[PDB]
Amino acid sequence: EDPEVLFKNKGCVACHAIDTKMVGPAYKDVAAKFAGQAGAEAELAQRIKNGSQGVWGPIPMPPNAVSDDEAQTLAKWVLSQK
Ligand code: HEM
Repeated sequence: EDPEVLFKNKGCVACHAIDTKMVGPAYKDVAAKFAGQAGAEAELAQRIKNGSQGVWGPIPMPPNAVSDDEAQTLAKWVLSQK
């Protein structure tokens, strides 16, 4: 599926933007941190699906209603925002 349509449909848009921080980090900042680190895509994909806490602040990203292939698509698109 298309990452931009997922970004809207799966509700990511409620907590994230690409250039500014809302509830969670901006995607440009995430892409900048995970730069070109080996294995980042798989690691972000897991956090998108199962939830995250502590990396960008004290408040959690709740687990998302995405499938594994959807999470990978989204992770890859977030990383391309750098
Ligand atoms: C929609 C499915 C969605 C995506 C995609 C997404 C991605 C995402 C990334 C890539 C991170 C960074 C994870 C890390 O660096 O390893 C991240 C972080 C947070 N998110 Fe998110 N996110 C999506 C959806 C949502 C929703 C709906 C919310 C708001 C309820 C939310 C919130 C957060 C928060 C907060 C973080 C920071 C977690 C941290 O460790 O500090 N996200 N998200």
